[PDB]
Parts: sequence; C-alpha cells; structure tokens
Amino acid sequence: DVSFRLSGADPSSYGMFIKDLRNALPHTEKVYNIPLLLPSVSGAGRYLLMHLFNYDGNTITVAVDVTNVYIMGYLALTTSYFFNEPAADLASQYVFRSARRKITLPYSGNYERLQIAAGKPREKIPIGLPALDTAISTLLHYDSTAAAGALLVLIQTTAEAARFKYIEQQIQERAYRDEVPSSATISLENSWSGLSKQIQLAQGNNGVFRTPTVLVDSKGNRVQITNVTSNVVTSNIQLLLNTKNI
Ligand SMILES: O=c1ccn([C@@H]2O[C@H](COP(=O)(O)OP(=O)(O)O)[C@@H](O)[C@H]2O)c(=O)[nH]1
Ligand SMILES: *[C@@H]1O[C@H](CO)[C@@H](O)[C@H](O)[C@H]1NC(C)=O
Repeated sequence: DVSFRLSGADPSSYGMFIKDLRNALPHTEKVYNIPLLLPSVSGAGRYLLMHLFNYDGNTITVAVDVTNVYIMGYLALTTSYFFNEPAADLASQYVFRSARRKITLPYSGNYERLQIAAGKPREKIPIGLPALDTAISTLLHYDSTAAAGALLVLIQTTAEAARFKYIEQQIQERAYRDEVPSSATISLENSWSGLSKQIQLAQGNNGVFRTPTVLVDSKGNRVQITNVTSNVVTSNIQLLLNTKNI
C-alpha cells in the first residue's frame, strides 16, 4: 500500500507519494526507459490500496488497478463505493470485503461520465493539494453529485500525476492554492492511451510513431508528437499502458 497525508503536506511530501505510487505498480519491462505496465494481473494482486488522509486525519482507502492506474472504488469508514462498470464490479470481489455495506456509484469512472454527473468539465474544476483535501472530505460522506467532482480531483492528483511528471509538477505548484488544470494537463490526460501505444509501436519502427499524437503545450500551442526524441517521451511520461489493453 501507499499513503499520503494532507496534514503538513508540501511539494516534497507530495512528490514522495507520487514516487511511492509509481513504484507500487509492477512491471517486467521498460520501453524507451519508461516502465511498461503489465498486460494483466490475476486476483487481489491486481489492486493497489492508497491510504489518503485529509488535513484532520480522516482517511479513505482508494483501490487502483495496477495494470492501468484506474481507480476502481474506495472505502470510507465502513462503506465501500465502486464505479458502475464491470472492472470495478470485479474489483469489489477482492477489495474492501469487510465493509458493512457496498454502494455502487451511479456512474462509471471515465471522464465523460464523471463530468456529466458533476455538472461541469474538468477544465472548470480547480485542482491542487487543497482540492485533494476537499475531495477526501467529500468522499467520506455519500453524495453522488459532489463525489463526481471529488473523484475528478482525486484521479488527476493521483493517477494522472503518477503517469506524467508535468502533471505532478502542476499539482506541486498548487500545493497551497488550487487552480484549474492547464490545457496541456488536459491534453496529456486525454492522450495517455495514444502515447502509450505509439511509444510501444515505435519499438520496431526506429523510434518513429506509426501515427502522430497531437498535444497542447505549456503556452497553449497545439504540437504534433512524431517520435521518441520528444520531451514528452524522454522526460514527462512515467508509465505506459500496455498495448494489450488498448
Ligand atoms: O475517460 C477516462 C477518464 C478517466 N479515466 C481514468 O479513470 C481512472 C478511474 O476510473 P475507472 O478505471 O473506474 O474507469 P474506466 O476508465 O475503466 O471506465 C483514472 O485513473 C483515470 O485515468 C479513464 O480511464 N478514462
Ligand atoms: C522527431 O521529433 C523531434 C522532436 O519534436 C523533431 O524535432 C524531429 O523533426 C522528428 N524527427 C523525425 C525523424 O521524425
């Protein structure tokens, strides 16, 4: 398991958490020096538990699928909550079994459905360590509309930061003040599957992408990524979704 405490949190301790999170995801291979997530893992070993504590020391435990860094559900006090999708339903067979009751959330975990449930796109939802503190607090007490927004915050400040150093740094910049994600952040989140695939396809193609990936950079400019020499590949992305899962 990995842990993060918002009480006394700073960019350093958050950085240590994102490092622990990355290091808890198993891999047997690196592709262009980036860890390649496994095609599959059977049984309970598929799920990592993240223990998150809000500023007051209250805690939720979040279950993460280690093959794709997708959040499946979470435990708050004696109640478990899972996304309304088959992967989460499967996860509920292995994690938080000791919960007194299990609630299935009225949405799946993808961004489109969460944004619908939350009533806003995540372009308009501030993120940062204070927002994560809030998200944790919100998830302690069931409110499915509030939870959708909290989960958008949670996903981005955890999984997405694990996947991209740029996003980790974005959150570190928001250690004491929330701010909506940069469009570069949104772009990277939306492109993780695509990038993961093209980096793998580049292996037998002299480092060249079979299909270019379009991203928005830090200045808001739309750029094409065509090969593994790009800074997105050499410096930014930290985890690859296995093509077997794409
Ligand atoms: O369109 C999206 C938006 C978000 N996520 C991921 O959602 C995860 C948690 O959701 P879940 O795995 O339950 O949903 P699924 O993506 O399997 O539909 C996060 O780590 C995000 O990467 C996603 O897979 N697809
Ligand atoms: C590869 O990408 C780099 C970095 O963006 C770019 O400068 C170069 O033109 C590309 N080279 C090839 C062979 O595609």
